[PDB]
Amino acid sequence: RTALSPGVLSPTRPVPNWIARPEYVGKPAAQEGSEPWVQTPEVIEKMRVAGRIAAGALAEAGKAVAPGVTTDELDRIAHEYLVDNGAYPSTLGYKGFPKSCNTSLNEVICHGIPDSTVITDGDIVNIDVTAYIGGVHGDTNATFPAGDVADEHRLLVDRTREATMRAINTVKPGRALSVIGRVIESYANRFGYNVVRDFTGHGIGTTFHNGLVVLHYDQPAVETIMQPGMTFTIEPMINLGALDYEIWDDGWTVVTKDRKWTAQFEHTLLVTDTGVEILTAL
Ligand code: MET
Ligand SMILES: [Cl-]
Ligand SMILES: [Co+2]
Ligand SMILES: [Co+2]
Ligand code: NA
Repeated sequence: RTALSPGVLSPTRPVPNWIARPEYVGKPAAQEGSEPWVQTPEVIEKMRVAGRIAAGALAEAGKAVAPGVTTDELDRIAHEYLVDNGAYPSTLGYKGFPKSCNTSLNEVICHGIPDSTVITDGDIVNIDVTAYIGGVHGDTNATFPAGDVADEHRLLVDRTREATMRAINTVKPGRALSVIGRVIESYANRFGYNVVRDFTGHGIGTTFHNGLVVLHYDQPAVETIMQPGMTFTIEPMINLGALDYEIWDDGWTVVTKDRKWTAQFEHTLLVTDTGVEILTAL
């Protein structure tokens, strides 16, 4: 299997005018990074809607992953599901991003752009979908096997899913946020994998990325304590090889320098009065 290189994009996909756009669409930048981390009950309930829709789009696009399918096609499918459900694809026009989801194959860590790239037998394909509806965002991602995937890569996918779920299970009010990355890194190390450091989870709500950072490695110097009504993502990227990476000239696609493959899963979470709720649930 060759290393990937950039392909070419299809034209911007339309969205019905009556689906509300985020404030940033049609601007070079968004207004974000200073929003309260704790959401109102109003916003939380709206985030359940957005999260369900994003989860559905993810699942629909996932079902389409097969050898010979292009990553643009996956984007068409995600896009159409969002629009059929009255949601806007948050990534479309975000910081100029040209598509409605991110599609990251093999050595791509994250933020791949859907394009002419053809899925080859044996690939692993992350699809990352964010829905904006009712003035709020819901963000989820999963890595899917395409055709006859090697056991090594099947296990990498399955263990990254399980790392993510284990971390989710530790979310609790009154507990340090740092527990999340402790758990992920412990589980990744169990199976000799390496957790990506420079890319993190994030607070999300009325804005796509607020100032809250969720580390996916063990960093106990973080003092933040989880509180009820906080909303954020857990989205670890887990590598078979070294952490070193490059960013392509598109400014988005992040790739391992050694070209070994890497998997990711993501949910949007709520800290409740006593525990957690996965908002991006089918
Ligand atoms: C083009 S922005 C993609 C952002 C991504 N969905 C995230 O989880 O942050
Ligand atoms: Cl890193
Ligand atoms: Co995402
Ligand atoms: Co995210
Ligand atoms: Na990857």
